[PDB]
Amino acid sequence: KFHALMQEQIHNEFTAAQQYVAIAVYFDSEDLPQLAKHFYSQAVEERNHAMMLVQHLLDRDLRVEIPGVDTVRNQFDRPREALALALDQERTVTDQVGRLTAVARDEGDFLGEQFMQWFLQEQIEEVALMATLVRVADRAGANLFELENFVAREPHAAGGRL
Amino acid sequence: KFHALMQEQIHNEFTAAQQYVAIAVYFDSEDLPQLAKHFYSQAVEERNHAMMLVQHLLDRDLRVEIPGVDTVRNQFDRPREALALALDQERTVTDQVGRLTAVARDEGDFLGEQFMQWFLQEQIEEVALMATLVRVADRAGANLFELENFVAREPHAAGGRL
Amino acid sequence: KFHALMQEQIHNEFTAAQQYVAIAVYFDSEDLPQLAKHFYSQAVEERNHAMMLVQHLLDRDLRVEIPGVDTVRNQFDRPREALALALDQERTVTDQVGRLTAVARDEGDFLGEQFMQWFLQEQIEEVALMATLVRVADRAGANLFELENFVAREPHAAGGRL
Amino acid sequence: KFHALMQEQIHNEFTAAQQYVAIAVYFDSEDLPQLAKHFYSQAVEERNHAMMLVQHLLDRDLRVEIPGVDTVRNQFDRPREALALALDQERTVTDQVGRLTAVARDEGDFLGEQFMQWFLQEQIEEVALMATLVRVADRAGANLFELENFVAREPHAAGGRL
Amino acid sequence: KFHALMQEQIHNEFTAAQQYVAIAVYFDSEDLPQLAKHFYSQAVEERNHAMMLVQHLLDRDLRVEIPGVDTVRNQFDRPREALALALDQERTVTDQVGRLTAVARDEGDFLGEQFMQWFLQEQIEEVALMATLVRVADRAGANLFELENFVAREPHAAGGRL
Amino acid sequence: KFHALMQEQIHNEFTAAQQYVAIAVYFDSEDLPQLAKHFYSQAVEERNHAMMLVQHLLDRDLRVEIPGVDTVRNQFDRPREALALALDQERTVTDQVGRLTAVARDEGDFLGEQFMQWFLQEQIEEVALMATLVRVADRAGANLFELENFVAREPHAAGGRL
Repeated sequence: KFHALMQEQIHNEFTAAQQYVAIAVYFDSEDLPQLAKHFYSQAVEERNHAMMLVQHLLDRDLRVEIPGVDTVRNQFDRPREALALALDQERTVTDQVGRLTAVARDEGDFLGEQFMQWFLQEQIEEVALMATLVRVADRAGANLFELENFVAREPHAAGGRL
Repeated sequence: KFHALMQEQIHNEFTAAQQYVAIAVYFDSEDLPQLAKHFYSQAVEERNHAMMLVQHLLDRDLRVEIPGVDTVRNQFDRPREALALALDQERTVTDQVGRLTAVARDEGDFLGEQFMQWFLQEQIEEVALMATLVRVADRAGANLFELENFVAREPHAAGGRL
Repeated sequence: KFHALMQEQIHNEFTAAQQYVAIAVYFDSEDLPQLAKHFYSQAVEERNHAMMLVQHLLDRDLRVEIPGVDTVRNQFDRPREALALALDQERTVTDQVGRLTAVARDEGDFLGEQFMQWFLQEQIEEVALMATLVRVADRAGANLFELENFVAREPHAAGGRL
Repeated sequence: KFHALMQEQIHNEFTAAQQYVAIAVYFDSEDLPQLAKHFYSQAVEERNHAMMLVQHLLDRDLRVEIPGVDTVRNQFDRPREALALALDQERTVTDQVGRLTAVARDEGDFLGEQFMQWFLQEQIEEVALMATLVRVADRAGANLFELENFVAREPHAAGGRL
Repeated sequence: KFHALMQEQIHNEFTAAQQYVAIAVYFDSEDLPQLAKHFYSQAVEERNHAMMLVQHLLDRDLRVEIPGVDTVRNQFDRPREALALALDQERTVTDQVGRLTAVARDEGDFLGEQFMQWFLQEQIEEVALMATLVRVADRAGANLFELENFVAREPHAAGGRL
Repeated sequence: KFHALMQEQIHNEFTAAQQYVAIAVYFDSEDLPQLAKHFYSQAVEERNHAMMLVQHLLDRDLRVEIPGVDTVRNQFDRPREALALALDQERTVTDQVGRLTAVARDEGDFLGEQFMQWFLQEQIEEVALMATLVRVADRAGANLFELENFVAREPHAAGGRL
């Protein structure tokens, strides 16, 4: 039952990651190379997370499946609104991850519970950063050059990390 | 109109790549580390291909979209059957790529035509290899150890290559 | 009371470790150098675990005792059966470790609870590996050479690590 | 509400840290360079802990405040009595940290819960050492030279460490 | 009597230093990493000053005490107002230091008088800098990016420096 | 028949080694790091000896078994009494080893006789040292600091040494 929720999380993460590529590609086309570079990177790290969940099920000889990925959002009024979706998403992932921890606790699946511990910390950091990008984006008017300057200056995964 | 077909190919490639992860994870769970390591790699290179198509539309200031990904196959009777799907898939991708070339030629889109040239050559090699893995898999009975030994011994993409 | 269960675990781990030596020496006599080398190593790492528990009680100025060790199994019908005992044992250790975590949680011993967290993760990996050795051993008939090739290719502790 | 208790802990830790400086300065004046050097260091590491708490609230975009610091003890009958206060203090900090863990658990604040995990382990070690200094101090009569010989021989922080 | 005033200065300096941390943490939460980094550093150097005074009393075998620290200001309307408090504070510290020099002169405490000489020079520089940060902050509108770029581009102490 | 006595010696040595861990852990808890460090090491070297015996039977294709280990002593009135047990133990091991040599001589087992030769020499040295630690321990009153200063200043094994 925590197993079923973990599978679903693999799906969520693959989706989340795809959404990042979409966001990265959006920035790339808006000639925001720095933001783009970052979210290209961000998408890869999210893929890593997925593969870490895959790996956990593998290690526990539980059934695992590589899911499809939902359509993701490709059109944005402006860079800030994209950064917003990214923060909003990371906040959601944090919820999902919290819930997994809860379920594992309830089922007294101690292995699952500790395995989620790292993810919780990672989420604190991902949210912290998306939040910062949004604030700084707000501070920079349609002066995206400022946003771009700012970005420029400031468990085992199945397959490897990349 | 070649533009539309190129978008659809971005979707195909992201799908194809996902299917590789599925195959990789399958091998990984069957304790076939060498096969698995390879297809994990294979899936990343396919992702690269997708991103190369993304990059092409970017460079031409044509609309581009990061698609969702179809469900992919996760269960196989045996390693050979998975290798089969991979060959079968790469053959299909070759078709799609040929068809893109044809459409570009027909529309006299000389930029699109030349951009596809590299992909044609890549497909020759990808198919050549999947084909080899299938033959060798056939030669090795249920003696997968032999298959494993064998594997062990023998354009700008948006984001970068991995 | 979690203290009592921790002492007992020190005993279990020393025992587990001894059983590995036994398994290692069995392989060694069967002219399975690779398997043997690994389980000699495996036994040392288990000893390390014991000493990590010793160290925890030391750091908490709680009474600790170096136990004796129960007789362990020395005769096996065949390599596979040995690897089996090893998996079976690591599964048991995981139980013990989970139960410790539970007891500490119940007693609201927050120090004990966190200290166990590492051990949970380690067990996920030890089990994952013994399981893999068993599957591969199954795949290899009485063709132990294949088993051997495969193995060849693929908290603070009191007194330190080894 | 765990947030409130966390703020209060930042205050506690700054206080604790200051008390160490006091202890270090005491030793310094007693011409106990080794003990002094150590507690100067100890005070810095405590400051680090405070800044790690500051950093956690920062990362979670929760309100954080740099508190004042209570008067700390400056006069001691003799080195042993200072070392005593230090052990007694570290034991108290351990309580506070446990309590935080408890509250986070109760409120099901999974992020706070995991973030506290490191601090629990650190406290095991700080207490272990203060306890050792007291025992050895006891063993050394007013023969402080022996105490001195002994000492000589044997999460992100807002700002950095030092 | 200069001794009494020196003790009080130890208190002032510890307080001043704490106020810097507050200012640093404020900037940090406003996503002004450069300003923050600098004032984190600034707070450490102020701590150093305190410890230098501690050391002076130590060297003269005069009674010294590690004081508590007053509450410091944590909320600011905007970065400029914080920089203001910082300048204002350093000017005050300069007064205190001057007054110490005066008292020592009056008491004909030649040792205290010379020991203060270094602190006078340091204050000239600290004030010079806080003043510069304020002017530049004025010049930069709510364009804090400019303030940030600017900062980015442009005796013995008890325990040691840090 | 010398073969039976050799097996029993493997048991003795594993026991002896465990007893050293006990002694090491005792010292560790008494805050005698140097003594502890040494006997941790000493226990490993004893384990080595056991494994050297295992190796001899392995090399001679004689049946060998990894034994359990008897309870060992964990409580001591004071450091000297522990050092005593250690000397007393090594003297006992020397007897056992002599007796093995004798039996091999009687049975005219020339291979066993020579293999024992090294162990005789090693015992001369182990006893020589335990004896020295006892004398020095006697010389040092309850002044253990002196004991500690002193310690600080002054065949194939199945699986390898440590």
